[PDB]
Amino acid sequence: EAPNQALLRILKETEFKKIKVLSSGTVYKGLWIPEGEKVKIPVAIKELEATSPKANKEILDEAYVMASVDNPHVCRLLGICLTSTVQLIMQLMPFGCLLDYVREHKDNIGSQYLLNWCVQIAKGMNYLEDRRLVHRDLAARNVLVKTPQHVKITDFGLAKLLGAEEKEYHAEGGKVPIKWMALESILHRIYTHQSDVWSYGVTVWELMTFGSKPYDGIPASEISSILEKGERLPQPPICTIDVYMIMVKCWMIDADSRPKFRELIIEFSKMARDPQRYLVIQGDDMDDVVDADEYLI
Amino acid sequence: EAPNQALLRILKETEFKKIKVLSSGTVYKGLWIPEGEKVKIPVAIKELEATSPKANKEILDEAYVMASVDNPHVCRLLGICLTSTVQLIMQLMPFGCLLDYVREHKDNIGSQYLLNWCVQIAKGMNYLEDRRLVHRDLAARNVLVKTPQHVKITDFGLAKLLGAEEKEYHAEGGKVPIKWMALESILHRIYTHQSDVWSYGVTVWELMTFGSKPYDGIPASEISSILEKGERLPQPPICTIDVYMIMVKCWMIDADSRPKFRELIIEFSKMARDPQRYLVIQGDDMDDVVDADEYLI
Ligand SMILES: Nc1ncnc2c1ncn2[C@@H]1O[C@H](COP(=O)(O)OP(=O)(O)NP(=O)(O)O)[C@@H](O)[C@H]1O
Ligand SMILES: Nc1ncnc2c1ncn2[C@@H]1O[C@H](COP(=O)(O)OP(=O)(O)NP(=O)(O)O)[C@@H](O)[C@H]1O
Repeated sequence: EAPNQALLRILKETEFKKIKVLSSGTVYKGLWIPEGEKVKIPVAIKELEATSPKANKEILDEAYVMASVDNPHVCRLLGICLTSTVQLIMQLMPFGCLLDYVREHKDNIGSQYLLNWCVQIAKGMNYLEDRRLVHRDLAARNVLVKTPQHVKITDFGLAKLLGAEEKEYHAEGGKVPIKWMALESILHRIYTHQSDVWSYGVTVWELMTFGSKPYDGIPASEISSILEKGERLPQPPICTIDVYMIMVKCWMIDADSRPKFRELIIEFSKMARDPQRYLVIQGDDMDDVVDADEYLI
Repeated sequence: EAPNQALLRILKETEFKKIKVLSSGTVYKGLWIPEGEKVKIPVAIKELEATSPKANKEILDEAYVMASVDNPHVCRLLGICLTSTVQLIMQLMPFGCLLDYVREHKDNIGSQYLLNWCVQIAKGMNYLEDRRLVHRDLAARNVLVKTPQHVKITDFGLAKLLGAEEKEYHAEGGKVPIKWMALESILHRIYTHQSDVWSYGVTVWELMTFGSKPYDGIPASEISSILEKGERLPQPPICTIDVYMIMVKCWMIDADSRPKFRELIIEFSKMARDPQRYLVIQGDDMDDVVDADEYLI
């Protein structure tokens, strides 16, 4: 119901430079140098290839959602460039997605890091709930790493802002990641902040298992059935009953019985105060470079 | 021009407990335990004594401003309690005001800390500028320490929100700290975000001198004259010309020539990247406790 006065910055092609590829849709690492600004901002540039009115339609919708959010735990969209193919310019997250990061650094990841990430993600998600936004694609692959102590939620490709009175969202078609979906979503294509909570649970499970694939080797087709019998992801070896209990609660069939993001922040913060009691792990020129987080135009 | 939909929480006397005195106006350290919430939030309680309709008028105005701000670098007001004397309930800042903190720890304060504080304060101030709010009392004594790596701006007792079209604020009477005021303020009682910048400068100078008193031993009466001749605070021994130049620019007579908070964030962030190049310093049961920063009701 309130007016979205967010600003959409249009960037000049000549203002930034692509330094190297980060993926191939294609994403580049590069630098944005606002003319006459005297700063160099590290960025990720997502361009996309053979122009399709359908594909341009999608990225503009993602740009719209990203331009409308502003929280320390949500990815910052710097602007867009209107070249043949529209490119999204974001803040560079040096360490990549969190799923790959826990896989690559298992042996160096302590309980303090795991719990802090859980807290940060819950803060980002609580913020989106406040903005009446439903992510619909929360997963460890969609959380990025600015620094090991600072992650942010990303990928607003499925995100849906809700209407003033719209309590839930009814999708129609389209492939949504099945292993991260609430049961009400799979069966009735219904999405809510509470279904994001369910995905929060899987995401935490992915982290606690250091990057394991949920329901590994189980046809997505069967998933709906497995969850109906009452089966759920198993307790990660490093998890105390306290942590697993939280995950399980995010997987309750009754959406309203699952925890609220604001509560997940409180619980995980408490545990983050004494990490070892909750997770048991063995061994526990760039002169003018300025991070986008410090560049407020 | 936009509606301030901030929420004002009214707290029950029985919900929190005063643990000890922090000052004597009187401020106590204590714990807030929202009934049936299962959390304990460390807080500062400011009560004030012999009820005066004039004094209650003032604190409610401070409560109003504090309830309307929400930024990581601005003090969080949890709520108020309507007892004989109205008490403001804030987040406890364990380490006290920054002025006393730099005085007490001179020998342990490195360049990295100094510059990071400068950045944080500029972020808090930039945020207030966005909220069209003029602090009017920025000083090292009015910046609090949550942790040595995290400070927040406080004391909204003089703060003034501006009208949709009100470009500046014309005070009438009242004692405002002279040694931290812009020249246009002292001479014409005019205040703006740009006059807050001037006070930002003095604040940075207080930090760089580890808590020295500005214009020490100089009758406040004379100040207006000194500043007119062109005199300003001296270059702190640890400051490179780069840092001092910034301070001096905040003390330009032409308000519009002084830097903007958004710029101060950029400059100090750059310096914070290689602290030693800019400041030269020799040697460079509480189970359910939850910080207010993690308690979002
Ligand atoms: N801001 C960023 N900084 C650094 N890396 C990023 C950033 N955004 C995305 N990436 C990475 O770029 C690659 C593609 O990201 P993305 O646009 O989410 O597509 P995807 O979900 O990874 N795969 P797909 O959906 O098939 O295109 C992945 O390695 C992302 O983690
Ligand atoms: N949230 C807080 N946490 C911890 N200490 C605080 C907090 N708020 C204020 N204080 C301290 O309580 C004392 C009084 O603060 P304050 O209400 O700003 O009055 P003051 O400016 O210090 N002196 P005065 O204006 O004469 O009452 C000082 O030590 C403050 O630093």
